[PDB]
Amino acid sequence: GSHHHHHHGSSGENLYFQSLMKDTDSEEEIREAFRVEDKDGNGYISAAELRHVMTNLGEKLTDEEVDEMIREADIDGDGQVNYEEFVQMMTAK
Ligand SMILES: [Ca+2]
Ligand SMILES: [Ca+2]
Repeated sequence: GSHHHHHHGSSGENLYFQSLMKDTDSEEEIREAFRVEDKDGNGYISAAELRHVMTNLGEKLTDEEVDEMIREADIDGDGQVNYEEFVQMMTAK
């Protein structure tokens, strides 16, 4: 009803990816979230931790999707998200 149209369609829907990098409550919440996601205090967000955020939102992606998602989302293609990159990834545009 309110949300549907799950068809791939011919539309690029590229702007969809930008939506993820957008939509934020408060800069403070993002900073705190990093700590919560950094349970190992490694100072880095891994797929496991990255999924925690997606799962919390109710979004469920496959194992292959996460790998490709992170790689495509990772600007430095380092396979890992850094603090400086994390903040920007959320504060992007
Ligand atoms: Ca961590
Ligand atoms: Ca990175």
